[PDB]
Amino acid sequence: PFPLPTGYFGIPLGLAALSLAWFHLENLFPAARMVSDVLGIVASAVWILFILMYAYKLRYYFEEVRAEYHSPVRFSFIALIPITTMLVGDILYRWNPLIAEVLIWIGTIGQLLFSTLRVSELWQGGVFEQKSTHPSFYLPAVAANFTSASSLALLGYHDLGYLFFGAGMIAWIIFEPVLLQHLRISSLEPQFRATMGIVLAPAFVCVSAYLSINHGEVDTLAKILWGYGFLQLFFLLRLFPWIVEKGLNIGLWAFSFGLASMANSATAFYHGNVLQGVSIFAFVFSNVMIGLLVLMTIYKLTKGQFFL
Amino acid sequence: PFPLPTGYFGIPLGLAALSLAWFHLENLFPAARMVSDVLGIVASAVWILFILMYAYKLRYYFEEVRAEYHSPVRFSFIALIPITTMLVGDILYRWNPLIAEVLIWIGTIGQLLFSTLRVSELWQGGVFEQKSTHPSFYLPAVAANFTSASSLALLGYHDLGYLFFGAGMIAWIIFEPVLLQHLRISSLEPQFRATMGIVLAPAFVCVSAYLSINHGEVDTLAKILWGYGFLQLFFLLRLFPWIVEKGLNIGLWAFSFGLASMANSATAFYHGNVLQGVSIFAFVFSNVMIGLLVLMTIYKLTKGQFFL
Amino acid sequence: PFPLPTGYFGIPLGLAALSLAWFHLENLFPAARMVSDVLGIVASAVWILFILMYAYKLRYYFEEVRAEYHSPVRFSFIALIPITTMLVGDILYRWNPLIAEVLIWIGTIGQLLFSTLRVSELWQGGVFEQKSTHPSFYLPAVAANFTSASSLALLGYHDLGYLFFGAGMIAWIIFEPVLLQHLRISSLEPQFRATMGIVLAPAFVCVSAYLSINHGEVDTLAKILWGYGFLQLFFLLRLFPWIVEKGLNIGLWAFSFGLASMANSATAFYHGNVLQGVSIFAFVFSNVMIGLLVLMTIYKLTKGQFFL
Repeated sequence: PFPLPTGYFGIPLGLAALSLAWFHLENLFPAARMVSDVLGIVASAVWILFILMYAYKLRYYFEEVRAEYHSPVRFSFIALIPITTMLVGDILYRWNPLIAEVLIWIGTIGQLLFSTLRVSELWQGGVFEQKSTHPSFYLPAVAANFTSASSLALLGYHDLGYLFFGAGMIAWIIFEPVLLQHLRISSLEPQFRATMGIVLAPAFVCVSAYLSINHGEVDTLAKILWGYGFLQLFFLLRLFPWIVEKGLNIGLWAFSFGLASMANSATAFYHGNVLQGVSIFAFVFSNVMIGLLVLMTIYKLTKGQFFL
Repeated sequence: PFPLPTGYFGIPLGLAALSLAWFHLENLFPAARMVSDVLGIVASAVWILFILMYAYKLRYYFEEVRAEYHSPVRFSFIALIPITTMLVGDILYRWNPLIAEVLIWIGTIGQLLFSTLRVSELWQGGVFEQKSTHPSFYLPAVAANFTSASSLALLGYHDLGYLFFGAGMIAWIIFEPVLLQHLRISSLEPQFRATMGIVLAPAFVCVSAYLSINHGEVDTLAKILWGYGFLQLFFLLRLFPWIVEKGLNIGLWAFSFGLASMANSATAFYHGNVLQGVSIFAFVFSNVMIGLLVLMTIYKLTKGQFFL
Repeated sequence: PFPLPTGYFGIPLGLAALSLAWFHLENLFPAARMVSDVLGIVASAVWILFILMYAYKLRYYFEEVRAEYHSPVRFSFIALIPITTMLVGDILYRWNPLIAEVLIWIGTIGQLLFSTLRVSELWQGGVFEQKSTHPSFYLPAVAANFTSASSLALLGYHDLGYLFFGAGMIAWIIFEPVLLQHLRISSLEPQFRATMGIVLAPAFVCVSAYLSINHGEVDTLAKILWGYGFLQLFFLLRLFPWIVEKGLNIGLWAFSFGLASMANSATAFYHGNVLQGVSIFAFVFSNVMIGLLVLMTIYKLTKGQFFL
């Protein structure tokens, strides 16, 4: 098999999202910029390492790449590559805007092409099955569009960012009904339970992208999106003993994107003097959870239970 | 069997919602306050009686309470207790704001805890079934959140109200697709047909809550929500001969919450000089339907066909 | 059988939508009004011819009319009659406002009555099946409401237009999830594949209607709706070789409504100086695609492959 699962890209993805969330606290806290820089450098290094590993996979393990691309459930994890590329471009924008824009456009084109080629291929039917309705499907259709929208808004293309954000939002509210229904009826296998954290992702990623696009203005839509995000967060907090029934694993980094987007939206809300206490709680909770995830990953690395 | 089904809480729920709807007409019509006071007193008395009966059930009939709580379909009717508590707090706010705040917070915490503990256990799967996709599922996930949002907005917590309202709105949008697909596909048994009136609830409850949070401002969203609510109302008016195929019963009070929320939104729209004729029609229709429901309940009581 | 399928009403429907889209360019170009007049006249003549044919069907082929009305999948194509009537009224409004108002109201009442009588009758269940979840279901529930909203906004009833538009929008958001899940799971048989173009319709019809009611003001909602519409357009562009696997046919006119609504929204966006390049591309693409559809229809007519 391949040592690096394609789902391990959630490590740099979550770290970069948290780096951006901290970066938004540049003014109110002098060390916020330093924390953002450290997180961004770590995420960029991890992303470079994983990109090299995946290039090696393509060069010498193309059979596995084809198998995961054509699978109706495993294909959605290939969408983490463009998402993490766009997040790394967002990080680099603070240093070299040209390289940041190049990375952002590469990731946006890649994710849009992947969604067009593969997500639309499912409509042909036959390959997708009722048991393939997993939370990971958010990555190509929802998370990618929100990340591209936020990145484009960072570059100044606010109308294109609005287009991408709306595509992602409508795809999210169009897919989540059937996903939650499947979860209610058909449960979820222990190996796929760790991906339940992606359910927390869209609600907070949407508000983060919206606040990025509209210059951090806390409209009614942002409050509504936090309402749903906090409902989802409570639901998943209740289910966490069930999610980790088989034990801790690197698959829990799926919660990282949702937690980091929650932190980013918390900074945006705090800047707006809206629900300051709830914003502080959300930011602290996201940071603590991602820190626990980092500690778990370090423990796995020391123990050797990280690579496959 | 207990003489009081948990679904009988829709009587005080509908009466209190109608009381608030009338209360919103305090200034325009001198006897609107008197009608609101009468309806609120009746709803509060009925709610106190039902709370005492349910406490008796918990004390001496806890087996039935456990059975209904663990049932994937009957659990949703326990969400009527916090909803009615919050509505009674809304009523009492006109007299004793402290007791009203206590009741509203108790109901909000109770419904949020119930949704976290039970509506999220369904995602584990195996207990919820495709045949359990009933309109009553709106009560814990949707109706409770909207009622809590409106109640909090009544206390002055407009941002927290916005959070709760958004949670309820997105939960409604996420659940209704599968519910309507099930209704189209698998029909609905005569015993559960009376609960079809809960389909009318979310569309009008959402607009009522929205007009409560935003100071009764008739935005585009309120007009959209009435559009869908009236589409649903026509759909259910066509189906009413089918809904009462086996005859009238106390289960028809499910329509009461939707009708009362329609009346409340009608008052809000009339105050805004938006669709005044439609608002008058909606208010009169809601009042007449709830009066017919009250007459039916009184006839059942006199006939002795009310308690089980 | 009867020579004219009920789905052939998409020819006048698409032509009239394109005529309105061009008419919106009256001021910018001198010949935009001439093109709009030509398209509207052709659409009106075709609609009159098809109305006469359908009246003949009702008089002497009522068995087929009843069979298609009671069919859970074929009933949705009867909604093309009121939709095309409302579009023809919109066209005529530029010449004789009284006849335009009469036609618009006739179509609105007809489509609302059809939706109430038939779309709500499906909730009884037992006739609708999981394999009847076809894209054509958008016509009675979604497309009709959007067209009615646009037509009413044309007459000056902007609040009633908002009601209808919201009804259509929420109906679309509520139906699309299960439709796309069915498409992913099952597979539109070749004879029903041509109707896949109706998936492109709601996203752009919604934004066209919204820009009609709100005086062509490009708001965040319009940008979001284009985001989803372009995602859908790319998805269907990828699938087009699969959609026409068995060859081109008159069923491809289902794409006509979506393309014409895209052109209309493109004109509205261009007027607002929002994404002018994307607006130009969308308008040109819609016109070229509808022109190709017209050429295909003319070739079918010359080849004698149009009527059954």
